[PDB]
Parts: sequence; structure tokens; C-alpha cells
Amino acid sequence: GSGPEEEFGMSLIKHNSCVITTENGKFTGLGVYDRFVVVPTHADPGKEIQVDGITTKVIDSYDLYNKNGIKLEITVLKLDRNEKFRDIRRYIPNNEDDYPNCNLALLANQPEPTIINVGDVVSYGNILLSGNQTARMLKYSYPTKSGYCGGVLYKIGQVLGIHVGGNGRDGFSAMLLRSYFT
Ligand SMILES: *[C@@H](O)[C@@H]1CCC(=O)N2CCC[C@@H]2C(=O)NC[C@H](NC(=O)c2cc(C)on2)C(=O)N[C@@H](Cc2ccc(F)cc2)C(=O)N1
Repeated sequence: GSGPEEEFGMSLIKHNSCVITTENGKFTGLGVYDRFVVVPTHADPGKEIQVDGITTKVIDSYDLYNKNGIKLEITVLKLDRNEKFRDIRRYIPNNEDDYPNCNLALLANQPEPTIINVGDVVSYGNILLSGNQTARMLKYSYPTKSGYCGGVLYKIGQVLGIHVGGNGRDGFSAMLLRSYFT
């Protein structure tokens, strides 16, 4: 890819991603709008994080759950920083769905911003990730790696999820739904 799907992803990286550092390492963070970022819950962000190496206070944070209290592996952070993110909420789906031909946009743990074609994505339900029940997963068949967490699953004009785990054959993202942010 050097065409539109790659190009949309690179723009998404440049305008709406950052590297979030916690005590658990470096994660790709998705800036949703203004000072709101999402990161995988297992990043366990505290009261201070780094955003692109800059120590930043977390004004508030909260984890998301499904209807039965199962973690979604999404954590929302409101950051104490001057910069505002471009609002990408209109690109986030309203509903769960399957999606053909998706890409993953990676920033953290890569030598340079990286776009990967993960192929077709299905809404997979609940899984066990490192032994923990996790809900509203999107599954793709791609050999993801340890440094991919927080990577943004997308298609042109559609911001679909954030990468939270895998087993070497399959990769999983937490679904982004517009109602989480509105
Ligand atoms: C990013 O922090 C990381 C992404 C890891 C990844 O994509 N990997 C591909 C193969 C090597 C790693 C890996 O270490 N996977 C282990 C585990 N995977 C599973 O449990 C699993 C279940 C099914 C079904 O398919 N894979 C995993 O990915 N763990 C997470 C960390 C995590 C997530 C949620 C929690 F509640 C606790 C811990 C992970 O390592 N993610």
C-alpha cells in the first residue's frame, strides 16, 4: 500500500496518535478529540504518564465495560496538555460489525510509523486475554507482535479499534464505538 488506505492511516498517525509510556511500557495512544486519548487498559496508566516522552498529568481516567461488567480493554484518559487532537469521532462506527481489508497503524515500539495490512476483521465476542475475560473483540488473522498494543485498526474514513493482544496467528482489537465518546 502507498495508496488511499495507507495514506489515510499515515494521516491518522500524524494527527491522532502518540506514544504513551506507563510503568508497563510504551503503547500507541489514539487521540479521539481535544485532550482525550484511549489506550489499552492493561497499560495501567497512573496519575502521570508520558506522551511522546513528555511527562503529562492525567486529569481523569476510566475503564470501559460491557453490559455484564466485563472489561472492554479500553481506558479513556483526559490529559493535562495544551495540544488538542483533531476530532475523529465521526469516523468511529455506531455499531458492531465485520470489516473487510483492514489495516493497523502503529507508532509505539516501531523505528518509524508503520502501516500493516491485517486483512478481514470479524466481530468475535468475548475472549480470554492473558487469562482475563475481555469483551467486544475484533479478530484478524495476522501474526502481530508484542510492541503492537494500542495500534489503531482502521479502514479509509473508519477508526475501528485498538490492538490489545494476540497469539501469533490471530490478533485482537478492542472495538471503538461512537457512543463511548459522545
Ligand atoms: C501488547 O501489549 C500485547 C500484544 C501481544 C501480541 O499481539 N502478541 C502476538 C503473539 C505474541 C504476543 C503475546 O504476547 N500474546 C499473549 C496474550 N494473548 C492471549 O491471551 C490470546 C488469547 C487469545 C484468544 O489469543 N491470544 C496477549 O496478547 N496478552 C496481552 C496483554 C493483556 C491484555 C488484556 C488483559 F486483560 C491482560 C493482559 C498482550 O500481551 N498484548
